[PDB]
Amino acid sequence: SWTDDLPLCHLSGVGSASNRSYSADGKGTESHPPEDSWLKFRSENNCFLYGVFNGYDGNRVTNFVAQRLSAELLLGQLNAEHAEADVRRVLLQAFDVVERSFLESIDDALAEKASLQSQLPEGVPQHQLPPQYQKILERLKTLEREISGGAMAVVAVLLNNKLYVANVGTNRALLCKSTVDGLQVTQLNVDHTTENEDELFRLSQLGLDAGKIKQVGIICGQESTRRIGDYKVKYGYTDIDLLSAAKSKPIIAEPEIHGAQPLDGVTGFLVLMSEGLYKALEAAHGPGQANQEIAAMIDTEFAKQTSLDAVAQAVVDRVKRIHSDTFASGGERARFCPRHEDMTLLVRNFGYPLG
Repeated sequence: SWTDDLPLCHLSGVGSASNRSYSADGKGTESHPPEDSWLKFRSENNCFLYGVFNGYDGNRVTNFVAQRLSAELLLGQLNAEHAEADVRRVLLQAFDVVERSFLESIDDALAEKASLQSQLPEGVPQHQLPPQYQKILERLKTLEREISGGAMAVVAVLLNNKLYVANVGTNRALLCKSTVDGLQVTQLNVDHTTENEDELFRLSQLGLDAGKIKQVGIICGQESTRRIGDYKVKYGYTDIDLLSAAKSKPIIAEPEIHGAQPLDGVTGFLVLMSEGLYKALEAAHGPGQANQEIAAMIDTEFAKQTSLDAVAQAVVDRVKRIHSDTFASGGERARFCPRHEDMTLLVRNFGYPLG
């Protein structure tokens, strides 16, 4: 709540939308609690900090990642004067701390879990388990809710018209410069997926069957090879099939910082988006060529709207309608768009004309 006190960024806007599971019934959409989250703060130093997070297994970690990353970057940890390698250190530490402190938070609760499972008979139905054991089972679920969760992240720091982008998964971060030729969409981050050869290298260097991983694509329902939290994959990776034989942690929370961009005399806008957004547009429009469309869509709405929040929200709502139309149209991509995931879109304006 100390984050509430921080001054907010007049030059940034956000648009978001909850997961929807289109019912075949027709005209009906079920939704679980949203797990994405974001972050748009200006410090005293004119050090701007943006972030879009992508939770799963609940939004506990999302909120922790945000609240803590704020404390590790917006209390003077970043200064104007810092050199490029100077800042790239402060980020690496901030993210390290976050991952260390998260796992430390749940240690007490994880130990309690171990104890209460020791009290419970192995390989047994819950409804068939006598009333005696019901109190334990509730507490194990209470605990589970508390410790469970993970989060992909993508964070951008603006410091003296230098843009640094720390990324920990599938969340994307396009820089959109409007040159004379057109709008130059250029993705600053890199998708840490099971198809990133560079990540397949790091996974191979842990003695993993990179071909099998590459084949399946998903790892416990996620395709992200880097995540913050999720004790399941940070601790019990030995119990996962694909990760059975890893020298050290297969899923890691080390950010891939990306070099400074000179935003001196640049006109354009920055796009931090979640996985859910672009993943949904591809699901309806066909693979690849997605970053492009959204960057444009924002470009369109940039003149059509009166606020960056509306500009972002405009676009998210189109992607939603595209996906929904594509389901109800009954076309060839209707099987591709039965549902979608929490969408988030943050837009930092670099002078680009609004309204």
